[PDB]
Amino acid sequence: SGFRKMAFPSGKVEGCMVQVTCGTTTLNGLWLDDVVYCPRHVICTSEDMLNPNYEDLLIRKSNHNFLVQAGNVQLRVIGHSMQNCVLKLKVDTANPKTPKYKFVRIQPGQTFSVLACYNGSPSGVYQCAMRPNFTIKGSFLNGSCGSVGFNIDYDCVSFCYMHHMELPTGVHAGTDLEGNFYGPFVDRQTAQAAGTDTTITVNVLAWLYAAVINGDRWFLNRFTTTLNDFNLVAMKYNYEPLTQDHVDILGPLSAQTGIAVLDMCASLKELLQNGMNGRTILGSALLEDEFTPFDVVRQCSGVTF
Amino acid sequence: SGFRKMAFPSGKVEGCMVQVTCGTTTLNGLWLDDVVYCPRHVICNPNYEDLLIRKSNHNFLVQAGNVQLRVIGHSMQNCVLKLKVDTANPKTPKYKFVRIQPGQTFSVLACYNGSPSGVYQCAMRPNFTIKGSFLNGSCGSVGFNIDYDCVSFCYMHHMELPTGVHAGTDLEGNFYGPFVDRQTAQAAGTDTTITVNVLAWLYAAVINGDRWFLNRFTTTLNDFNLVAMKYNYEPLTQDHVDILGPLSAQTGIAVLDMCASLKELLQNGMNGRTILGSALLEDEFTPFDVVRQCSGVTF
Ligand SMILES: CNC(=O)CN1C[C@@H](C(=O)Nc2cncc3ccccc23)c2cc(Cl)ccc2C1=O
Ligand SMILES: CNC(=O)CN1C[C@@H](C(=O)Nc2cncc3ccccc23)c2cc(Cl)ccc2C1=O
Ligand SMILES: [Cl-]
Ligand SMILES: [Cl-]
Repeated sequence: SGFRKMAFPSGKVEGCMVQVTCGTTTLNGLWLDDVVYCPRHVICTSEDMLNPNYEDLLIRKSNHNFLVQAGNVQLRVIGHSMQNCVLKLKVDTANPKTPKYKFVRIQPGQTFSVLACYNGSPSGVYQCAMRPNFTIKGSFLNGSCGSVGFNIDYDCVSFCYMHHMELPTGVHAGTDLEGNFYGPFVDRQTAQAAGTDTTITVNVLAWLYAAVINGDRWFLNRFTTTLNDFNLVAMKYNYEPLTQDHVDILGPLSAQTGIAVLDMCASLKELLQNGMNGRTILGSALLEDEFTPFDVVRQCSGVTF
Repeated sequence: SGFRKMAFPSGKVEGCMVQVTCGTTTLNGLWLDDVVYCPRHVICNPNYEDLLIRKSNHNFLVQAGNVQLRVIGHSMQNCVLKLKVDTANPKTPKYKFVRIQPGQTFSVLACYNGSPSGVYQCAMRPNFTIKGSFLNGSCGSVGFNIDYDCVSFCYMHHMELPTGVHAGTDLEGNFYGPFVDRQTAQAAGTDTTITVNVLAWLYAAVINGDRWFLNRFTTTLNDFNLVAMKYNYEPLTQDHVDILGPLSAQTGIAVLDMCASLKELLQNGMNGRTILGSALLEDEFTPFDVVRQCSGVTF
């Protein structure tokens, strides 16, 4: 019993965190095999940040300009290349602690663990979701750039995020491990703002099925809804549209609890209308949207209470 | 910016998790040097001296990854079983066994079959239970904090209570709370809110730019404690006020000044507003967690 925002064990990722220094800029890198991956803005000198020409800044650099530190050992840079917004530093030592891994690009609504690091040293781990506006509501301070997001289903680490910047609203933007940003963001200190955020509907529904599995049904009603009527109501509360794919994905949880997806949609419609009236669901007074259908199946029991 | 429930990096602890099997019971163990620590109920009103005397070393199967460790000795310390093994753990970190107080927080590495599956942050409730997330097979999962390079082990999971909350011991086998390690009529006591932690989280909201709950008023410690008793909040002591000094100095808001904001939130609610993305007053972040997350401390 119980339902926590659970992160994956960070050990496999801790053994990959290094410190990357270029002139006066220090940030974090990810050392996998003989390559260190880091945000390309490590070559920028703050003023450069307004309109940097990365190709022009990189051509002026040599291998020995990049200092890479793994614990108390300096790694020797023997090559460098840029791939989109990521700098790839070829080093002379393959990481002996390199886990089995993949680079995966995630979609909005997906969750992942974040290993927040400063000076190549991990300081904390937390659970996150890619928001529909492609930002993440993380906890990052100056020096956290290059911190990574990941999932560890089986013994394979899937790296999905690298931290690059904080927007004016306190939310965070970054890239996949191939250097492609999530969202319409640029690694430029230009006037950039996160788009209006929406609630991840499929995740709120998954969390409602998790509340039912843990023994709570106070929020259910005798009504059902069509998918169209549900979406017309949900859009008024700034909820993401629910698609037929989302309904399909909720099938296993619907079968485990005996509550049809559109019947759970009718409970959600009513929760949006009524609020909770002094009650909580899984210890929360708000509708939680940072647990996917897959996270609920992973954490919750296979036997409902 | 941002404020998350953050756990310590679990790597140093992952390298200590093993699977312990005795008879039909399988649970988790903590392998430090040449000793595996696990709940004594792995041998199961139980008489643990009588059950243990009937066991030999070869009755305990200890698995570290895909390698079997050979048990060469065993002893009991309170509610923990200590299995002497023939191999010292090469991944043994620098560590201490510490007993924590209610209100203190720690990270939990939840495991099943000696394999870590998740990490989360939680607090020792005033009623000595932890509101964790554990399923059958989680017994022997451990709680810890990290101070520089040193892991301080503070909790070992033993059982789930009928309300879904959890009970366990320190690493010396002494239970937190009035619990016993046996399936009997046991219940969690009435819980209270950790006042010093709610105040720390209010200072964290101020540091992050959330100030709507601030007011011009102050209060005495006595008047604040009379209001806290009415709302099932733990009494605030002079020690708690002293501990909040650094956060009070960083924000310019006196502790009793913040207490007058908390009294208003208790007597009037949030009125459709949130604090750090929450509609409830959060009590599982200590003053030290707030200073650590709003500073950038690494391990
Ligand atoms: C809040 N930002 C700033 O004051 C200046 N700034 C520096 C840098 C940046 O965001 N770093 C930071 C990353 N994460 C958390 C941060 C918390 C506080 C301060 C800086 C953080 C940056 C990088 C890129 Cl690729 C684009 C823009 C910027 C930028 O605007
Ligand atoms: C809810 N548990 C039960 O009905 C049976 N039960 C088994 C066992 C126990 O609580 N284990 C579990 C621990 N954590 C999560 C669990 C989720 C589900 C089931 C079992 C879990 C136990 C150990 C000790 Cl030392 C004392 C009593 C018991 C006990 O009563
Ligand atoms: Cl995805
Ligand atoms: Cl049910």
